Amino acid sequence: VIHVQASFNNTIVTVTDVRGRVVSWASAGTCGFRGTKRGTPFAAQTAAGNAIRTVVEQGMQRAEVMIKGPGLGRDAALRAIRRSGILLSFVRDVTPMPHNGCRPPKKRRV
RNA sequence: ACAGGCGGUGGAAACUACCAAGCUGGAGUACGGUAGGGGCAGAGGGAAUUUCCGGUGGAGCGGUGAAAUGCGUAGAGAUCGGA
Ligand SMILES: [Mg+2]
Repeated sequence: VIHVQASFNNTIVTVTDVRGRVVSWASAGTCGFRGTKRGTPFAAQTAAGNAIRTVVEQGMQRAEVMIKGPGLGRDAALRAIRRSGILLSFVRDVTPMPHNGCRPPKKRRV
């Protein structure tokens, strides 16, 4: 399984088995980016490549991607995962869905 | 003098009012149907978030017009499971 978390400030990529035990991970920050460059779609490509490249070597051709949240790199990360030597079954997005649960913050003025 | 005010007196009875009977168009009751987050009170339900418990794993996470404070190898964030 390949959990990916998209956002405007960073994109995280954690790999794990079906049982939920991580084997490796890497984000835009670990790759070398910092600040606003992390949220760019290009950083998601390079961040996804470094995390999955070690996994393709250790067998496990099967994979499932779990997208979580918005961002510019969520679509670019698919090109990184697709541009690889692995198949995949699910392309589902495990996003939260609050039914008017809590109070969000106030709107920004600037 | 007119106009106007007060009081008395004899007449007219539409209108306002009074008195005696009538009607139902306004209003209301009894019925028979009907929609709705009307209100009060008591039970039931799920996600989401937060904290704690552990497992996995190892360096960033998070934030900004840019940055830092801050959280983190005393194991964060992420990822399954549970209260
Ligand atoms: Mg008369």
